[PDB]
Amino acid sequence: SGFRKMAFPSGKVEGCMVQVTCGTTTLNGLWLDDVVYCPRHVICTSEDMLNPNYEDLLIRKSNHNFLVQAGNVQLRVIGHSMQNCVLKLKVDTANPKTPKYKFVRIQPGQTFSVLACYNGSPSGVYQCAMRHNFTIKGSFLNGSCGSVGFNIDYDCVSFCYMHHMELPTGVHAGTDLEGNFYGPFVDRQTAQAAGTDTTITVNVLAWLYAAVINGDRWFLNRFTTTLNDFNLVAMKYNYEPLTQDHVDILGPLSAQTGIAVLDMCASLKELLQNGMNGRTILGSALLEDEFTPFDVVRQCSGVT
Amino acid sequence: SGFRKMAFPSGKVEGCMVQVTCGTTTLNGLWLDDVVYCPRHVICTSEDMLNPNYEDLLIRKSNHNFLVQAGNVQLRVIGHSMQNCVLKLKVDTANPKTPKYKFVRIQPGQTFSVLACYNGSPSGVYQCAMRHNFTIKGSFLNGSCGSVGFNIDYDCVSFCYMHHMELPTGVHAGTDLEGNFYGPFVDRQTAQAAGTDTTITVNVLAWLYAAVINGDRWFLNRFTTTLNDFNLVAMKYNYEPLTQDHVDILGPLSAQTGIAVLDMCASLKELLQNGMNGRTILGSALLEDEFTPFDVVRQCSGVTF
Ligand SMILES: *[C@@](O)(C(=O)NCc1nccs1)C1(NC(=O)[C@@H](COC)NC(=O)[C@H](NC(=O)C2CCC(F)(F)CC2)C2CCCCC2)CCC1
Ligand SMILES: *[C@@](O)(C(=O)NCc1nccs1)C1(NC(=O)[C@@H](COC)NC(=O)[C@H](NC(=O)C2CCC(F)(F)CC2)C2CCCCC2)CCC1
Repeated sequence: SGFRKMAFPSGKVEGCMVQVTCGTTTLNGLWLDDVVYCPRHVICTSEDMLNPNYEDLLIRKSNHNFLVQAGNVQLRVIGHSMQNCVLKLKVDTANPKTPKYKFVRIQPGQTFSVLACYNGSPSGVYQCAMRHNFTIKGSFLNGSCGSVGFNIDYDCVSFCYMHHMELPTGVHAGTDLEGNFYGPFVDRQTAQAAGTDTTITVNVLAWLYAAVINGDRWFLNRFTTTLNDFNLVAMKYNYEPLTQDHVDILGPLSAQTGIAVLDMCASLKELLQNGMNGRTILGSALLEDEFTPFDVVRQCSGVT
Repeated sequence: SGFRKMAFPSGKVEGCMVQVTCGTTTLNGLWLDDVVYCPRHVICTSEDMLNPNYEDLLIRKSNHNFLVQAGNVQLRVIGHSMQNCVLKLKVDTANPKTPKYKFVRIQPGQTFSVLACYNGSPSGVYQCAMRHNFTIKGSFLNGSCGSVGFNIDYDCVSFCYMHHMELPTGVHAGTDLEGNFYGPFVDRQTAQAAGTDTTITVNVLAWLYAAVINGDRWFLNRFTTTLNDFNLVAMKYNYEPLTQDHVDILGPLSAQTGIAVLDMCASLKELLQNGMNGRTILGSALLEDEFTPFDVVRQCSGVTF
């Protein structure tokens, strides 16, 4: 038993991290088969990033201008192309450590592991959720752009995030691996700020099921509610509206515990209205919203 | 910026995890060069574990009784011996991806990354602190025994924990890699329970420094205190007594922020006596005590491996 925020083992992604350097700009890249994927702003000086025209800046670059290092070993770039906000550097050597992989665009509320990297080398690994304002609450310093977020399922690594930047509130923004930015953000030093954010209701409910499975059950009230009545309360606390699709993805947890989703909703409604009364749930004094239903299922069942 | 509970990259340890199966008992082992290290109770049936005679149970076993699998490749056992609660299985093939490593015994308050594993396959990675009652608060299911905890210290993987068991309050117990159990615990189904625990004061202070480094300032005050006056308050809240050694290891964080340790102690005193003002610190509504001072330094400076 026990419930912890748990990252995927990072070794499969570690084997793909490289350093990419253009003049005075160094960042991280992702080496899969014979392509290195990295943020396109590697071709910018810091002054270029104030107002870049990427098409023009990339005309000005040759393959030689890209120094790609896998460890201390140089990989020769033999082509370069841009896809939205990502650069794809073709190299002369296919990564022998390439895992089976997919590129996926994730949805608000979904979680993933971040392997935070500097100069192509890993610092550490942690879980993040895509927030509804399309930011994540990570831990990133200068030089971390190009670090990736991912999920692993049995053999397959699904890459879903590539880090780009930090907004002035200290939260983090980036793209999928096709180079499209989550949210209304751009890869330029120009004013942009995170929108308002909601609490991820379906995740809070998943975490309450995690608590029940691990024997933390004081908040269960054995009452029930309707979806409509729950959402009227939840809206007052800036919670995301709960839909029947959310009810369905909680299905495996409702199945395992025998507690109806709407019963858990009644317990959550009372926690919102009354607070926790100096008690904790799974060691927390706030209602945690960065565990998905699948995170709970798979941690509680020991997958892979 | 940002501050997260951050595990070490796990790939160096992943390449060392194997499955060890003896009859009806399967768990995880650690394959370094030509030796696999695993909990000795792999040689026990669940019935044996009620009252095991480990020296007798070991001598009854042959090399053939151990099936060791590294992914899909079987590793033939060519010798076996026992050190405390750890079994060492000599194998015919050396692990070609053995990291530079050390077996270290950690002290209460120190943290490590746990690579949770089942059937020799890693499931996830997360940080744990060794509590003062010598348990850890992890996430472990049946089959997780033999999962290891570790730190990376420059160029060296320092293995410090091998998981054994869960106590009835849901906390977790295990050994170092020499097979000695942290705490007064034994590898047998006999009655044992976690003792009283304290909050790890030096880690709370480190985390408050992490918060200042990341731009929090609301809990800072103009006051300072002494070690003895702080400990009078800490005692009332079941905090570990702050020692001068603790003050010393907080030196680098005090240096970076310019805030003296006993100034930060006066902030912590006010937080304990008056609460957290309905506010969160680094996303927590409680005072977090599972970040060491070096955990703060390594995360805030971007140390890589
Ligand atoms: C890289 O982008 C990087 O490390 N990004 C991720 C970071 N996470 C936390 C801090 S940085 C590189 N950039 C930098 O290290 C950094 C300093 O470069 C000398 N520059 C930036 O991060 C820029 N960011 C911004 O200007 C912010 C300002 C506030 C905002 F809201 F407007 C958003 C942008 C660049 C980020 C990428 C787009 C252009 C500006 C490491 C070399 C690149
Ligand atoms: C292995 O020990 C293991 O997985 N241990 C770690 C666990 N963490 C959370 C749950 S288990 C193996 N054992 C089991 O999976 C498990 C079921 O085996 C059929 N057996 C045990 O965990 C035993 N534990 C106990 O009897 C408890 C009871 C309460 C306590 F406080 F007394 C402590 C021991 C064994 C643990 C190791 C020592 C002997 C008993 C996977 C096959 C081995």
